[PDB]
Formats: sequence, C-alpha cells, structure tokens
Amino acid sequence: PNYKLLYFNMRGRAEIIRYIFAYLDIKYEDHRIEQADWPKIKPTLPFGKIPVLEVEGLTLHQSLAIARYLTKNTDLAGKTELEQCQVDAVVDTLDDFMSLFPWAEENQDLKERTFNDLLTRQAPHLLKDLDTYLGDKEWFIGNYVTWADFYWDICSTTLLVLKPDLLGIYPRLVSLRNKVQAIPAISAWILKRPQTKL
Amino acid sequence: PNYKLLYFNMRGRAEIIRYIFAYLDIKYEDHRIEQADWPKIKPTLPFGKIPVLEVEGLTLHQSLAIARYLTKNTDLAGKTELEQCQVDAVVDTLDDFMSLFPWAEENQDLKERTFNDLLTRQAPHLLKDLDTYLGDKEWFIGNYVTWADFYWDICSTTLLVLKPDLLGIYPRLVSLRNKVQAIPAISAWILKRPQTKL
Ligand SMILES: N[C@@H](CCC(=O)N[C@@H](CS)C(=O)NCC(=O)O)C(=O)O
Ligand SMILES: N[C@@H](CCC(=O)N[C@@H](CS)C(=O)NCC(=O)O)C(=O)O
Ligand SMILES: [Mg+2]
Ligand SMILES: [Mg+2]
Repeated sequence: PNYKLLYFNMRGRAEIIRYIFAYLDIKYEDHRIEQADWPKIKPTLPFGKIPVLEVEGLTLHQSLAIARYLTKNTDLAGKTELEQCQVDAVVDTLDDFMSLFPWAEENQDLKERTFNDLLTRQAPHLLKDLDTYLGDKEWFIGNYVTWADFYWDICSTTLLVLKPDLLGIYPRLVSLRNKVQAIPAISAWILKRPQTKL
Repeated sequence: PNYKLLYFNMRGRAEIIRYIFAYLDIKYEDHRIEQADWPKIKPTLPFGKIPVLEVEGLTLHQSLAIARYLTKNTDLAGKTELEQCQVDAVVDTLDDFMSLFPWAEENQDLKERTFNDLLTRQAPHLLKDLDTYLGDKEWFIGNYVTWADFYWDICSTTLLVLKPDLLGIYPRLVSLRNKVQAIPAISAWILKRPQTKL
C-alpha cells in the first residue's frame, strides 16, 4: 500500500520500522520533521507522539506496535506463537531500558546524572542478561533472524554513541550486530540512511 | 499446561495476565512471592524481573508479551492485523505512562512530588487523548472488548488509588472501566483477587 512514516530526523524510535521496510523491500515515504515544526504537527496526531505510520490514510502509532504489524505472518515475527512471545519480550526488555533515558530533560545536570547511572551502573546487567539469553545461538530466537535482532542493532547503535566502550565485555552481542548489519537489505539501508547522531 | 504465574502479592504488572486467564477460563497457578523471598528468586530468572509465566517448560517474561501470547487468535487481540496494531498501541501508550511513575523510589519526598506532577500536569494530556480515541465507541476498538480495555481498567484502578477524583471529568473512561468490570469473568476475578493497594 501507500505508507508514510513520520518522525524526527533521527534514527530514534522510527528506525525499527525503517529496518523492517528495508528488509521486506517495501517502499515508503520517510518524512522527517524539523524540530521547530513539531508544535504544529503534534496536535494532529492521536496521542501526540512520533513515530506514526499512515497506511492508506489510517494513522497508526507506537513504534513497536507498528513494527509488529509490519512483520505479521513473516518469519521475522517468530515462527510459532511461543517464539513470537520471546521476540516480543526481548524487544520490550530493550525498550524498557531505552525508555528510562530522559532524552528531553531540560536540566542538563539531572539529565547527565541519570544518563551516567543508566550507562555505568544499570547497563551491565541488561547486557549480561541479553548475552546469557543469546548464548551461542546464531540469533536471539535460534537459527533465524527476527525483529528482536534488528532492535538490538538499533538500540546498541545509540547506546554506543553515548558510551563507546559499552560492549567491551560481550563479543557475542557484537557478533549479533555484525550479523544483522551483514543482511544485504540492512547493509544497503545503513549505507544510504541519513547520518544523524541519534 | 501447568501455567504458573510468578509475581508479588500485588495487581501490578501481573494483573493483565490474570484478567486474560479469567476471561478465557484458563486454569493457572497464581504464585505470589513475599518481598523477603525475592532476592533468592531473582537470579534464577533469565531477565531478573517479574512477572514471568512458566508454560510447557519455558519461562516467558514481559507482562505484555505474555498477555499478547495468551490472546493470540482470539477476538481479545483484535480481529484483524490493523486492529491488533491499534490494540497493541493503546496498551503501550498506557504502559508508557504508568512506567513513568517511580514505583521503587525510596526518597519519599521525591516520589510524592513526581507522582503528584504526573497526576496533576501530565495525566490530563494522556486522559484527553484516551478519551478522544475512545469517543462514543462501545470499547476502544469499536464494537467488541479487547485486552486494551482490560488494561485501561487495570491502569485506572491504580490511578484511582493514587488520586480518587482523577476520572471526574472523563465519564466515557469511567463507563469503559465499568463495562469491563461488568463482564462476568472479570467481575468474578475482581471479587476473588487479593485486596492489595497496588
Ligand atoms: N513508546 C513510544 C514513545 C513515543 C514517544 O514518546 N516519542 C517521542 C519522540 S522520540 C515524542 O513524540 N515525544 C513527545 C514530544 O516530544 O512532544 C513509541 O515507541 O512510539
Ligand atoms: N516491562 C516489564 C517490567 C518488569 C519489571 O520491571 N518488574 C519489576 C517488578 S514490577 C521487577 O522485577 N523489578 C526488579 C526487582 O524488583 O528486582 C513487564 O511489564 O514485565
Ligand atoms: Mg513498552
Ligand atoms: Mg457508550
């Protein structure tokens, strides 16, 4: 159909949707909002947040709800209902952590304090658990890629911008990034996407 | 098959799973752990958090992933893939907001100030968006109940503990929670469940 993605000019919370469109070879409009235009756009959206995805005029919201929609009936979702649950759960574990960062906090001293606590004290526990769950499997679920693996590439890319040595203990998690990035459609998207900090 | 739900003796993040089991008439073990026994249990769980659900020898985690698993192929999920997206999205919008509350904060002055700000300043924006989305529909999605409606009853029950007058000006949201509570399986569970603050 006709797809229009609306987000800021960032990877951020839209990037999972962008990976899925690339992987499934689905054409879409990648509409990027400049910051100064956001007050104009915000009241037009159902819950006042981005990303949203318009599908033939119907506006969907919530990045992970949308990602899950786009992967319905594909192997990327998980091949069984139990595996779909495992995929969903890894995604929400990652998203829970990323959602703790006070990205819009105005007080920079409090913002940095929270970022530091998250990156220094809390992140090692997440990483240990992700690495234990992955084990020596090829991908999070087993022997095939799912959108949870995509979400790890995306989240880790941003965490690495914030803390460049983040993955220094976990080469299996690095190998997982490398495997996702080597998928030809993903590799091509990474080469062509706008270079933004976040 | 030997469904065993592990959580604290609270509604909290297990309650959505408990509503779904009630509605679908699925027998399960509702295992509640006292705070004192949590330190020994925590390291045995792949991601160190509760709730978890034991299902066919697997330990599933993430309350909403588990809820989605239990509702797969039922009308509670949403009947079409677009409706499933809308259900998923309302649930994540609610969960995003409830996750802002610093439930585990030990500085009680800070906790109270944050709670009060959320309830006073932020909640009207969320509640307006939810009320507007519901409109005059019978249920969030339209003409049938979904687990998004359940999640509204669950979230709102705790919000009303925190601020009894909160829904005074949202009669449609009051009506929705009353409609959910009047579903016989939900009524039965509400009458049976342990009385806890949260
Ligand atoms: N869990 C939601 C979060 C949506 C969200 O909060 N998006 C931010 C931008 S990353 C936003 O729109 N913030 C409100 C604002 O800036 O007015 C999702 O993944 O879609
Ligand atoms: N988004 C997760 C959150 C899970 C979570 O954070 N659970 C808390 C209890 S409500 C926990 O286990 N905290 C860690 C601890 O208490 O050690 C879910 O809905 O399952
Ligand atoms: Mg979430
Ligand atoms: Mg009505």
